[PDB]
Amino acid sequence: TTPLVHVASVEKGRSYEDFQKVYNAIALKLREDDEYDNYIGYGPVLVRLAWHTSGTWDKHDNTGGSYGGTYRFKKEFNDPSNAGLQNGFKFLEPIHKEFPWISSGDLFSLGGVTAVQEMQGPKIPWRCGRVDTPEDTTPDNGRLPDADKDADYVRTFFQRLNMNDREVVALMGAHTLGKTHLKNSGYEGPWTANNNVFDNSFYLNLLNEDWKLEKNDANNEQWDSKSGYLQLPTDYSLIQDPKYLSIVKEYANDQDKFFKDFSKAFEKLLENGITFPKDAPSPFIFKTLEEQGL
Ligand code: HEM
Ligand SMILES: [K+]
Repeated sequence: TTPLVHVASVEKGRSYEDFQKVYNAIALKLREDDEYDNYIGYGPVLVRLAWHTSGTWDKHDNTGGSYGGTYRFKKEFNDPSNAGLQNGFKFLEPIHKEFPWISSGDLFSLGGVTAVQEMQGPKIPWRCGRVDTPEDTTPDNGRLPDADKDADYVRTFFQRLNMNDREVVALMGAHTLGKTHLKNSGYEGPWTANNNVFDNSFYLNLLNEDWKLEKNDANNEQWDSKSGYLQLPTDYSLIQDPKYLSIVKEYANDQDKFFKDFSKAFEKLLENGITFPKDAPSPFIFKTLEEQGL
């Protein structure tokens, strides 16, 4: 079937102020529900939700992507690759109830942007206009990446999302957040100790820790450090491949560069597949609760 064009359509009469309110509600709930996942907070899972709801995109036919907000449908909601994201969706339920006018795609992506910024990460410009599409537009499972592969797999996988080497290495840096949960993915352990703080620790740990390829309780291999951290085979491939290695070293030695590159790559990820009218509003850059004195 001929590829569909998804034109961003601003929620009727809404502007920057309306979305800053949604951002604020999400940020305030992030601060309030601090006990989740042994006090890590919902920050990490919201970022992963934003990425998985966007990562189903296929540049070849524009199927999948953040536009339709199809994660709300069971086929995608139950994707084995999305195990654990239900926690992020449940967190957003009261937010959507208070602001019923925002589309699901805008909420899922804004959730990721809000989480990154509130966790002291870079500012990430965000554009509104995603429109909910029917259940039959939900992409089949299997479009998200496996974690037991090598650099070649990673490089090829991300080409479907139109991401180059630099974009891939920067995006993977999001693993500086949260952790793996055996029950969800068959992997257990965090990548960093300050896992609700967005920084370049993921790269520093990958480069400086002494890693051992071990098997976890799910019989899957993962690199472990005596410090109590892990690196998935796909994460570790970033230092096995010489092209990826150079970029990993770059980010480990330049916090600002990582922030700038991650911001661009993350916005791109969240906007893939969307056509923005020439007269659409400019991207929004939301103030953090801290910047607002809230
Ligand atoms: C080769 C690519 C990638 C693979 C194979 C991968 C794999 C995984 C796995 C296995 C988990 C653990 C899930 C769980 O058990 O709860 C995870 C968590 C996470 N991933 Fe990735 N990931 C990849 C890329 C990315 C990217 C590009 C982002 C976003 C920019 C990202 C953000 C996250 C976050 C924030 C978490 C933590 C979730 C939490 O703590 O609840 N991942 N990923
Ligand atoms: K961190």
